[PDB]
Formats: sequence, structure tokens, C-alpha cells
Amino acid sequence: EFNPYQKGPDPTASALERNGPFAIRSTSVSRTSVSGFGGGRLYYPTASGTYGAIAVSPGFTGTSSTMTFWGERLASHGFVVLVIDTITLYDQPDSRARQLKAALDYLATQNGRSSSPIYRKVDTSRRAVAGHAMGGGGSLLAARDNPSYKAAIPMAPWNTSSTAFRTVSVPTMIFGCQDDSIAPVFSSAIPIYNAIPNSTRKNYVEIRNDDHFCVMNGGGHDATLGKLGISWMKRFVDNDTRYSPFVCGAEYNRVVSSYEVSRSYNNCPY
Ligand SMILES: *[C@@H]1O[C@H](CO)[C@@H](O)[C@H](O)[C@H]1NC(C)=O
Repeated sequence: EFNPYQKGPDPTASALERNGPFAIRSTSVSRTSVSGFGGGRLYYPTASGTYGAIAVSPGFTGTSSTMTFWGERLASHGFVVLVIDTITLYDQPDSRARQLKAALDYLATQNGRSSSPIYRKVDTSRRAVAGHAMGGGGSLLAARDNPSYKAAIPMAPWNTSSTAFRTVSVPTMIFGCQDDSIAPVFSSAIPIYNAIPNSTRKNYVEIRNDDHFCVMNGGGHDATLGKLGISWMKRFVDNDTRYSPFVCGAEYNRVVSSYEVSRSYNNCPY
């Protein structure tokens, strides 16, 4: 099927386990130069063309410096990625959802500014969210409230009641940390997964024998979580069905049946 959003080589496991084939630059977004979020860190490919836009939120008392992995790893596979700082360290999930929307609106603005390093670099119609803990809840609430979004990746989601997510229509991949002692997977992440309609493309992958920061910088799951996140963004932000096997096929089965993973659920195939 013709796909104008397809970029980069045919994917193989080893390639998706490391920084991608797009050379990237990063720049700081000053809190003072934006409204509706606390600024953050911008990653973009230096090669020409338009790329999907992704906004990533930290959790409670979290800063963008703790998620630079996701900025670099996603951008280097061919996305424009803004890891936000929030207005306050203490912003709740609903607030983080509004800030993720403003962050994506910010990218759409900068796309039309001749001065911006991402001038003419953003496909403003192809937007996704992701986040850690209350940022994960926030990404899923932003997906609920903005059903034009292409993908959400909540990671170790925290407080928000599962009942909030019974109408989510955005393709959602959730990461769990099996021994999360802040947001226990069986009471926080898995009920959220289960609440999403079975008509929505979804996936849950849980990291074995690890706690709440297993998805964050220094978490020690770059190869697996990076591969799954790149693959989910590629599949849904870019409509790139070459990535299906990494979320539903042979390469997914090898990962979820490995010693690194304690659970997976999905409504594959897709
Ligand atoms: C949910 O969707 C999946 C994939 O389409 C399907 O295989 C499965 O049987 C569905 N579950 C229920 C309860 O219908």
C-alpha cells in the first residue's frame, strides 16, 4: 500500500536496539519563550523532509533531563521530539495532558517560523504523546481528549483511574516495570490497559524484575524499550506496516518470551 510517510531502511532488530540512521541536533526550549508548558528539550533530524511530531512528559518531580534517552532514540529513527518540562514539578496528570497538547501546538507553530531549526520539518497532521508515571497518565488523557493523535506510549503510569480511559481510540502501547513499588503494575498500568476499548490497537509490555525508573534514562532497557517505542511510533505516526512484526510478529514474540519481559498483552494482529 503506497505510504508517503515511510522513512529509513527496512527495520531489523539490531538497528532498532540503537540510535537510528538520522543524524540529529538538539536545542533547549526556554520556559519564557512558550505558553501552556515549562519548555524542554527539542530533538530533530538534520536531513530534509517532514517528520511526525512527538511530545514526551516526565512525572511528578520529573525533569526533561531524565528522559533525553527518548528524545535521542526516537529522533534518530526519524521524528521531531520535544521532551517537556512542566510549569511546576508538582503538576497533576490533567495538567500534564494540557502541557503535552501545548507542546505539540508549539511544534506546529515553530514549523512555520523561518528562524526555527525545525522550519518546514514537521508534519503537523501526525502527532503523538508519551510520558512517565503522571506524565504517562497525562499522555493517555491527551490521547483521549485529542483523538486526531496517531499514538500514545504511557510508561509506568501512576494515579489516574482506569475508568478515565474507556473511550481511548488512539493506538496505545503501555510499558510496565514488574516490581514498580510507586505505581504497581497490577493496580495501575494493567487496569488502564484493560479499560481501553478492544476496538483500539493496544499493547502492554512489562520489564521483569525492575522498578519505577526502568523506562527512564539509565534504566538498562534501551535495546528492548527503544525497539518497541520506535516500532509503535513508526507503525502508527508513520503508518509504516514494516514495523508490525516488532509489535505483533516474530521480533515481538522473541522479546516478550525473553527473560527481560514478565508480561505482555495485545489485540494483535495490526
Ligand atoms: C479483541 O480483539 C482481538 C483482535 O482483534 C480479538 O482477537 C479478540 O478475540 C477480541 N476480544 C474479544 C473479547 O472479543
